[PDB]
Amino acid sequence: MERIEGASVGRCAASPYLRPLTLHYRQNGAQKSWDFMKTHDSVTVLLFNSSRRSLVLVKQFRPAVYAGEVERRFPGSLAAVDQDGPRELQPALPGSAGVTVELCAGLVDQPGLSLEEVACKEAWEECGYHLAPSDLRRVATYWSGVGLTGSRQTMFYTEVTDAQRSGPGGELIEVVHLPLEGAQAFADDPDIPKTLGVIFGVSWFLSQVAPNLD
Amino acid sequence: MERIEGASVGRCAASPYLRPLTLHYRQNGAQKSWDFMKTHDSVTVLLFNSSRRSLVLVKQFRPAVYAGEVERRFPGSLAAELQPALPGSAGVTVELCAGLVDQPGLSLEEVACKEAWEECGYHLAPSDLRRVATYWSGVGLTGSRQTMFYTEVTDAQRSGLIEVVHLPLEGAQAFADDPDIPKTLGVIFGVSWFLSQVAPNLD
Ligand SMILES: CN1CCC(n2nc(-c3ccc4cc[nH]c4c3)c3c(N)ncnc32)CC1
Repeated sequence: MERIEGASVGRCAASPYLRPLTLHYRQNGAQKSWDFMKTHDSVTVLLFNSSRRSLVLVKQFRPAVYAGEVERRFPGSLAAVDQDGPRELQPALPGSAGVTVELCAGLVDQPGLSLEEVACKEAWEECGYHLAPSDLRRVATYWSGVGLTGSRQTMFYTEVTDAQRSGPGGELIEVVHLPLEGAQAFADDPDIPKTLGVIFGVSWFLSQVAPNLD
Repeated sequence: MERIEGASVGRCAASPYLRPLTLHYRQNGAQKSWDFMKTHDSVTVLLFNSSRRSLVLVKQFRPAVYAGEVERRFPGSLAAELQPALPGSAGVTVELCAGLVDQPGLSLEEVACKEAWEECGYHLAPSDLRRVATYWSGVGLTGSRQTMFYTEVTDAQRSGLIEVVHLPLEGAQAFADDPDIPKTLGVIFGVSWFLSQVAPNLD
């Protein structure tokens, strides 16, 4: 997975996910405008494999994050693309720089689907776990962009057994069974690039669900 | 504050907060590309006014959120000017005290005590602040880091259009949970974390 070659940044003109806009409005009398983007809602899922006493997460490379780490470590690298085409990434960091630990997640695009379905979908696709929309329990709903994106995200949790997990042996995204003993320590450790989701999830599970179990 | 007129959605060409890009790369052999934006890092602060036994938050209108709520409630509205008519109260969010990490150099703490002064009217010293967590916010389209800090306050540091919200602790939990209030995961985590971590070891 963690093998990325020939990173090059190019200027984006059209994109389905992008679609930036400007909102003009008179606040408290004063006429203003704001720059933001039509971006997609999303759903996240926490799995607890009761049979293994582990939590289920997705470690994967994120390009956004990778390019983010390159900008910190070599500023200006993300100078505006003004060329015949893409700029090559001059100091190119290891693939392991864009690699994040996250909750199982996905966009809310498919027209109609109850969030739960979009959840059980990602839970199948990403983790290889069969889920039923009745199994899922709403944890929280909140906004992610606020600044540049008015996107909602909804979070769900459900318990699983090895009976719902089945995968063959013939790998874009890693699956991460986090054993519960180490869960807390793991969340805290700043060496691991994670989302607040991840941190909240573990934090929440341990406080809310963990005590009322075997 | 919550008074917004003449909402219209408009095509953006240039922006100080935009600069989207496409990253071309060969992963595991396979050539791919991703759409994302050069965006700034950020810092957030949780204040606990010990004197009032309240937590300190910022309620403000966010245009992004407002337009987001209009799209949920009337899809396609964001087809490629348009007048929603939805109330100003639809873009109004409760958030942690927050700011960009733009000013070149500043130790995060300073950017924190800055926003804490500017937004909440609370005097803060970088020594007061306690790192809570660091994590990524965009992941999808951004890949920006955010750092979160917490510190306790007394009415003695508070003396200084965004609202300030003293959330009393009794109601804090219920408040976080309630989906009627547009909030960030920050907000949710903050309350969640404070109650579990700090609240028990106090009077
Ligand atoms: C099976 N295919 C699905 C679409 C692919 N994809 N997915 C995203 C993406 C993923 C998550 C989020 C969250 C907010 N915006 C997002 C965008 C994305 C992007 N920004 N550009 C190009 N291709 C992208 C990945 C592989």
